[PDB]
Amino acid sequence: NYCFAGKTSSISDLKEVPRKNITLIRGLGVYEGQVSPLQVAVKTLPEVCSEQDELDFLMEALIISKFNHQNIVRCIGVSLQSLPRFILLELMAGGDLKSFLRETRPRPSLAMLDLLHVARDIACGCQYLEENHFIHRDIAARNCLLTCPGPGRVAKIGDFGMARDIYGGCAMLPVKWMPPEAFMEGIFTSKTDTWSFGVLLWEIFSLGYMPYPSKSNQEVLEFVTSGGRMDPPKNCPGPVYRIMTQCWQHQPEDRPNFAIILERIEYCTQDPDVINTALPI
Ligand SMILES: Cc1cc(-c2cccnc2)[nH]n1
Repeated sequence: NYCFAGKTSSISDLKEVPRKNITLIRGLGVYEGQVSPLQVAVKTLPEVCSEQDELDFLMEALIISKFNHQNIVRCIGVSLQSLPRFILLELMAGGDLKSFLRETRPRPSLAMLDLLHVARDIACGCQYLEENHFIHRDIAARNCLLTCPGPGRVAKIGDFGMARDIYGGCAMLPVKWMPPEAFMEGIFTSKTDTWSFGVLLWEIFSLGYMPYPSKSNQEVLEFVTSGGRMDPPKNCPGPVYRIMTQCWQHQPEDRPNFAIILERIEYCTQDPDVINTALPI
């Protein structure tokens, strides 16, 4: 039983796709697949798994199935009555955002406006999550996906494993994306995702760098709790960096909600001095 948006659902509400209709085409590093012919991504549950994994896999399907928003990956259905169990998801040809940013770093293509559109897309999905009282807890470039690599790309939130687990360790907590009250006190609110979004904004405008580059998790923990924050990414416009620093306010109630983040991102897309800024090679 999973609840969201004022309703409660169960494994039954999911759309079971008969296994015979599903064909795997590739590994994606998850598989590309066909459903008879719709092209999909296939998330597989290892047959070698515990019964916690089973519950976890099922809950992720229910979670994703109850979102209806263009910046959140669609769930096409499931194939749970055959082994290995499948979740069928929208196919995102552009791949994960972190890799796209690294592979697409300008070299001897990408402009500031393109980064702002990615930021806006994800902020729009986060707003929808906040409006529906869903806390993602793991907003980060590695969990975002792009429809296509070329122009006209749309970014969407593509993984919900963290929200499903707390619905798995200290050395596995995404400490570099978390605000103080989250890694000190275990408190998670919509303002937790606001902080993380600021880190994601830094990943975007650094073009896929690891946050707090030369620091370890514990060092970041002590840095952040002492009031330290990352410097601007190379060539980052001040209006964009100002969004990051607002997201990283020490007190959650001093951080903006996603309606205001979106507002400020759109104001950035309007500033020639911002969108005419050159990205570093
Ligand atoms: C859920 C999902 C994952 C993907 C994907 C990942 C990496 C490369 N290409 C596509 N598309 N859809």
